Amino acid sequence: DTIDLADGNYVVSRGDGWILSRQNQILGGSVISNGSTGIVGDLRVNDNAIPYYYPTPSFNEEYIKNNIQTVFANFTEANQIPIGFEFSKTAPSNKNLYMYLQYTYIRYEIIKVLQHEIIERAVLYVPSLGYVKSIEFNPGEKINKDFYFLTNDKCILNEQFLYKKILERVLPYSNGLYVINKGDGYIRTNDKDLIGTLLIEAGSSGSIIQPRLRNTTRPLFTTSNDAKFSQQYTEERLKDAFNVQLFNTSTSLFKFVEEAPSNKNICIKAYNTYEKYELIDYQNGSIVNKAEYYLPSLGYCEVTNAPSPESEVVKTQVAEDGFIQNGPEEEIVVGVIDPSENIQEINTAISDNYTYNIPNNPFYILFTVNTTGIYKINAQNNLPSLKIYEAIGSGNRNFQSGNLCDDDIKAINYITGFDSPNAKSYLVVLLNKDKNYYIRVPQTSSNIENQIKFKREEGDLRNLMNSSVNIIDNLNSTGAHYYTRQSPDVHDYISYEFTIPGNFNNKDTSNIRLYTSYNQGIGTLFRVTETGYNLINIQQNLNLLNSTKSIRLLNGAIYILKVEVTELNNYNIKLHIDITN
Amino acid sequence: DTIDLADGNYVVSRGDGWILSRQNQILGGSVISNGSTGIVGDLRVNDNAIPYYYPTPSFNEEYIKNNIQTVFANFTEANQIPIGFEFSKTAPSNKNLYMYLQYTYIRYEIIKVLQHEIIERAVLYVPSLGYVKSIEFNPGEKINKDFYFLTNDKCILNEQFLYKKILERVLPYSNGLYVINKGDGYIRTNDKDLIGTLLIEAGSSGSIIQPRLRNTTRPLFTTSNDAKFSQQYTEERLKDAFNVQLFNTSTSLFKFVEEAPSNKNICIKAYNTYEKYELIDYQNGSIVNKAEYYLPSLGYCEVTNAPSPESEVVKTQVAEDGFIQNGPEEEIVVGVIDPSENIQEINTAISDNYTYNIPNNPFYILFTVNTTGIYKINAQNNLPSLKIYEAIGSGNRNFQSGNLCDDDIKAINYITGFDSPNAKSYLVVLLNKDKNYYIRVPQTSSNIENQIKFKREEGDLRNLMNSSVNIIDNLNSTGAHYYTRQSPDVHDYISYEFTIPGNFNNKDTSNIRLYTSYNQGIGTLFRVTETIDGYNLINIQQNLNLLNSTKSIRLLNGAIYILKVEVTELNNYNIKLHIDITN
Amino acid sequence: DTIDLADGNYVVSRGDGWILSRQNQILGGSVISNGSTGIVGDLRVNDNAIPYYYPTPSFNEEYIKNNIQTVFANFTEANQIPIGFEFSKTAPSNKNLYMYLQYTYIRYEIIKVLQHEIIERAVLYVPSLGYVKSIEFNPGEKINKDFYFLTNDKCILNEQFLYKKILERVLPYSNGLYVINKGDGYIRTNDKDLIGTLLIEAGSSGSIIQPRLRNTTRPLFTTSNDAKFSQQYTEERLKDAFNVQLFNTSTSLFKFVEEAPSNKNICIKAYNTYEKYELIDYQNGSIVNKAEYYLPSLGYCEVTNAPSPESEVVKTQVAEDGFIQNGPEEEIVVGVIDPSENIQEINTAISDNYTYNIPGIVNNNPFYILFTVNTTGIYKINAQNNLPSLKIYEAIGSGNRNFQSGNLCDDDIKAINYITGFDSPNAKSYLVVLLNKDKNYYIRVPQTSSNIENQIKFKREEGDLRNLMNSSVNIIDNLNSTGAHYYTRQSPDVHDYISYEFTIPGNFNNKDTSNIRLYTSYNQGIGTLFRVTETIDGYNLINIQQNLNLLNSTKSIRLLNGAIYILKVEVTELNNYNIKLHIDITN
Ligand SMILES: CC(=O)N[C@H]1[C@H]([C@H](O)[C@H](O)CO)O[C@@](O)(C(=O)O)C[C@@H]1O
Repeated sequence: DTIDLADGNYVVSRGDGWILSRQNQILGGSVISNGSTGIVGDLRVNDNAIPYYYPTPSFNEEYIKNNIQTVFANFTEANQIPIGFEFSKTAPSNKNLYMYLQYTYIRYEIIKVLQHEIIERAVLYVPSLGYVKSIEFNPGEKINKDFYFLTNDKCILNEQFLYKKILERVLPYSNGLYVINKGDGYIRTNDKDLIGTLLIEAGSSGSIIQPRLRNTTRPLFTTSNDAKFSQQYTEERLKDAFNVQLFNTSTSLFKFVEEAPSNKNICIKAYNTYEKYELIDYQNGSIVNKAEYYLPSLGYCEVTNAPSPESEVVKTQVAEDGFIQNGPEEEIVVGVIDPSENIQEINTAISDNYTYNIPNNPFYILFTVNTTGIYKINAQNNLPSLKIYEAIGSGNRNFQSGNLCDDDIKAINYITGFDSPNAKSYLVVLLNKDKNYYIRVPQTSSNIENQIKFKREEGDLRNLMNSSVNIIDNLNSTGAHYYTRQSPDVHDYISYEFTIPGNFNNKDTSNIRLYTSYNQGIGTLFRVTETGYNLINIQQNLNLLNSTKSIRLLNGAIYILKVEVTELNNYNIKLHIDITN
Repeated sequence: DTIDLADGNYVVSRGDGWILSRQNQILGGSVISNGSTGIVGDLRVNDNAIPYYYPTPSFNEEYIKNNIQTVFANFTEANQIPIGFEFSKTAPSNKNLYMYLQYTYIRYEIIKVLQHEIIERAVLYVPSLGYVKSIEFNPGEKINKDFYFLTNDKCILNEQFLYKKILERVLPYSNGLYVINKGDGYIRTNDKDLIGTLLIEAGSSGSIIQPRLRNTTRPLFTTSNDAKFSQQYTEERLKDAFNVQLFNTSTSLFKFVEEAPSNKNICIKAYNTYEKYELIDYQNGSIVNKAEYYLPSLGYCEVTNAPSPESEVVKTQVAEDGFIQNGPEEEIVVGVIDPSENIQEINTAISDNYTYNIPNNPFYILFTVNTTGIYKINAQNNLPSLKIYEAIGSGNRNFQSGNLCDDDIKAINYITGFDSPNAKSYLVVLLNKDKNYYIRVPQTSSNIENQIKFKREEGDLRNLMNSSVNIIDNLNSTGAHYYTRQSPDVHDYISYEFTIPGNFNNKDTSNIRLYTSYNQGIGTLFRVTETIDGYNLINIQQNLNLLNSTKSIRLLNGAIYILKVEVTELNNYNIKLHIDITN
Repeated sequence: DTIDLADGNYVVSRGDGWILSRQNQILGGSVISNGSTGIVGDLRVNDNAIPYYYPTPSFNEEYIKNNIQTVFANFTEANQIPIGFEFSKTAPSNKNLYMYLQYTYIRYEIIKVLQHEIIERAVLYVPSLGYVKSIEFNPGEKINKDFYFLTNDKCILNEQFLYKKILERVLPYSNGLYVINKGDGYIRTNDKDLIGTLLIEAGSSGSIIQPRLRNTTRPLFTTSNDAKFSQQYTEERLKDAFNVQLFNTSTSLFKFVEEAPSNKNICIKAYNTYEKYELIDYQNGSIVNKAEYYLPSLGYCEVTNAPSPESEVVKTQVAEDGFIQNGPEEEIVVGVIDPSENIQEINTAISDNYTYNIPGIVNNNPFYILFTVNTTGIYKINAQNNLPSLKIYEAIGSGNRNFQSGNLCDDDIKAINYITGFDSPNAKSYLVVLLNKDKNYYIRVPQTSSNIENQIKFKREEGDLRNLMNSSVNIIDNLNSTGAHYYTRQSPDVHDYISYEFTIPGNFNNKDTSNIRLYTSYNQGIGTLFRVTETIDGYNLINIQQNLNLLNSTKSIRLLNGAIYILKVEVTELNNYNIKLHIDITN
């Protein structure tokens, strides 16, 4: 026939809901009477789900299968999983109803177009779901032959003609591993995840069913790097983040049931779905490795008013390969222990003071504290810089007074600390007694003993709460200095402890310009009196971006500036300490 | 007791719905509360489908079993296939309900009658489905013992007493095969296909379930001739006709659900059903072989207001073996390719002209045409007579411009042609471009070369469409002539081409009386005037009504005429045209 | 925290309905739209029925498991049997709904308390059922993280705190065996038979399902003596009584469906249940042997308003082990043939007379005689000289099936309704009983230390003896003089009869009398007194006193010396297992 398409070969979906010549009653039917309900159903499986190919000299079976499976639903992978369906009809209160069952199919075609004419067409019918036809009858009644017997193939829904030409944001995340739940109800384009379509006539019911007769599910997986982020590695990380236990099996049942009102015909399309997880290796403000894992989920059901079988068919082009999300928007970001980095434990709940010895690759220390309190945590001479995380949902399970219970959690929430191994720093942090925490100690280039010290702070240092504290040690006589670190998020703090150059006579003073380069924030500056440490507040509410303001500070005296980020413009925060006469 | 039955031994069904003394609560029950619905059910199979025999000296267990199974439902056969049932009850807001399950049974009996007295009685209870009784209750409430505990066997339905004394049409079809769908919802007499009955209490619901826990179905099959129509051959024929694929298995579930109103108890009975196919080998007006295939189908359920468990029991004799149809009237006739006959193909679509060389036995030629048109199809000198069929549902699938696509259809509607050795004919038929067709060439007795000629007709010959034209030769100058052929069906056509005797001079005539003997029909008469691209037809008389017609008409000597007959009344398998000449 | 408990180790149930940190969405969810219904559920078995242990030095996995399973539901045994659950939600017109599935757990704890402080806690999450949360959303719209993601474990129901400290009526029945159905819907205390709990969101539906993927059930049995009443013996008694066949399997399906109103969330608790059977050996007024047999049944569904999860947790001691009946009140008492006693049969239906000869040895064992009669009527039945005393029972449900004119049909029924007769080694009596032609009866002859030849006589009675229908008649034969006399027998039940045939002392001359005081001691009854006259036409009971109120009656009557009277007693107040009749004779 005639067609407005450039010359070439096209794969075509003509839609679901096709029934086949002559094959109407081959499954039998039911006779119900007098207000009773009949429910007839079936299960599309291996042996009753036979595709029927109608090839042509240019388009053989193989060519057809390949071109259809490339663009449309892969019916070979789909056909080992039993999918059920059922229809319900109620008989009138003084009449008999005859209902019979027929398999439906999707019609695919391969067409050759020369000069706006289709000069060859191959057809493939792919098993889909089913259709019930019923009629009310009395003894005697002559019923039209066509109720029982179809002379020519046809669609019980509206036909389609969907074709394809055949050819030939600052993320201030700490460095580490993240698993992100990006939400549910993902399907692929072009009906690749279509289970099937039922036509549910007025005052009847219809169901599409996943009964888990087999448990097999089919996850979808891609990776920027199969050496680091293999499928198995990605599954282990999903396990660490969300305790996903089953990847390619499920016992979880789903089905969709639709009762069509009086005087309305309904179309129910049912789809397989996935829940989309991202596994990212995040370093220095960028994605270094990324894997996508589409976990098999529990379906999507589209209900439309059933259009005419007869309305005109609009030739439409297929979408690009890809995914459509039909579930709600969602982004859950969960850090995970890097399994290449070993976990050491402190079994004693920390009291007031504790010292952990370190005989080397990065590793974690798991620990808890006896009483909620602010803690200073540092290595010896403040090297290396540490990070600390919360084990997520820890501390709600097993407990023992004065000791650690490892409740086995590798989902971690970053609190504070830099990925600057060789920067001097100490952490100051509020630690809740009913949680477990991880210290991360980075890669050291050393032979020496090192120690992590934990000290409950009950003094002024408390006012540096939830802060890493950088120790500046290279303040020259005058001139400009900058210190670049990973920026904390908005409302999160970073702190700098520095000695003004020169000898202390309590009289000699230098001018100090404290400003940031990219990010806005609030500074609180404090004189250190060295009791622990006493902090005298000497400048509040400083506003740091590009600030020109100047303050005079005592030579050889020690100060700490606390910075609350307020504007996150850049992954990095760069503090300047410029000193003059 | 007294009974009005002649002396002898009888098997009796006293019906379904029997419940057994003391065994009320041995399956347990459910307690539901405060708006919740409880659903209790079971599955009748193997171990819980063990009958209870109660023999007497004259009637042992083998004798009870055999006599019961010969006349009523075979309970051994049916035990294999799990049948399910369930009952649903909703507790009212803020009350508690108790619902308990009991199996029901069919009670069979063997009785010996003498001088109108039952002197001996054996009993068999065959497990059927089950029954749930419910009661609302308050804490500490006294319940009647009879609610919980039955002291004597009884029927919860009306009893039956169905007994048996123990001893000691013109088919105008072309020769070939036909499968016929005679409809759905068939059952055997005497409750042989009864699945079961539920009593459903007011304000509750009940279901009978075929869950396909095993897939086995049981077709019923008869044949006149297992040599030719075996079961397997009959099944392949069904496959050819309707693409039937599964004969003794099914994944198709069926279930019946009934909700009793507030004000009455309901009875639901459910039956296994069959769809009935007839396969016939039809030759020269008679059925020569015939098999019946009863394909397992998806059930029948009958819903009655529950009769009173104390209404009058009327003694009734068992019906003859047979089938009742509870589905709607249906007759679908599908011709099928005879598998013993080979298929050849013309691979190029026919346009204006084609000559097919015949490579003997009957065979088919599968072919298509390029553009819907009228075709004249004949063999050399019109011998032998050919037939032509439509492949049903062909042409809607694969297509290639100018060529045949075989969509492998063996289901055929006859269009026209004769089974008639020695009778010269040619076909004139409307062929649609989006169908394939089968020519059938019959058994030929000669070893000379023959060709099938195909010709697109653009002119008058189009007036003969959907008919075969019998060539009649050598009418004599005076008196009676007649020709018997297979009758077309009502509204189909047969044609005759005949030459008036005598020399053509465009003037001399003879008086021609045209009539049929048995069947009624309408005759259109054409005079043939011949050109070198084929015949011109002059319609000289329409609506001649042919049965024993006395009308005559003067026709030109030496001239060729064609009579096209539309059959209007099919009284005889054959039609007989008379040509009686006077003047 | 601080805790008002005494020192020691405790097992604690913190309730069903716990959901776990982070795992909320790992089974997937469903998106439904427009009018459609989504039904999401699962099946709790082996791989997804694995517990999560969080142990401590003092409380290891095995200690936790064992101490929990002792007091609370045994999840290891219940782990084999698939229990199904499903939730159903209907998306409104022109809207989309997302609904996701999460497993629920019972949270159990072992705690060490010292000085009103919990100093150690181990935790066990046992897989229970599941929970489906749903939300309305628009395509492209965000939902808050807390809908999707739980940071800390919590209970979606109200929590509980149920702890246990860990430590390292006259029965007027004839002598014989009885199986008693005490009713249905029994569960054990402390949620030992809890199948699971569903929180059902407003406007949705939830269902708990026993689909019998496995057929196994688990009866509960306890006996006072395993030598007499073993489990096998008790089951065989249940078979005799109610024809119970399957004790530890079932193909019987049950499921509960609960639809929550538009307005409130609902909580459904499903339980396995049992039917309580008592097997007793009853002798001279006392239960001498007893078994209890809890036969697995078809469950119990309790529907309650979903209590707030933020509800005040009140620390409560567990109940003692035992049972709670949720089904309706029921007591069905079925006598059973004692299998230690032999059954003889009279194969011919009895007509108007029959004699059945009984042999004697030094020590005759008790035995039964199964028989039937040809004509409905009243029968007199006794041994020779009315010794020993006999009992008669009806075979329950007999006579409804196989039949052969004139013969007994043994329809094999060991379930028996006591009609009348005494267990009294020393009492002479005969029986007077309405027998139905369409029924089998059993006579029980007791153990007799006699070795004499005896016979059981059966006689159809059409005269006055019918006034005594359904009683035993005690032959008193020691009224040898003036003086106090009493006679202790098993009391009939209320509205049943006991009779007494007695001869006044002295020579008969139709004139002489002595004074007779008739009364009972413990039970009230109504007496009818007849003179027995034996004339040419035959025998007659002459009614001489009616509606005599016997309990401590001070009425006295003059009765003829050497004449025979019969006192029929209808028991009206069953105060005592025995009825004590006095016959005090003065001049
Ligand atoms: C001897 C007498 O007058 N009465 C006695 C009776 C009878 O001898 C028997 O019961 C007859 O069967 O026996 C008793 O045990 C009793 O029944 O309480 C004690 C009572 O003193």
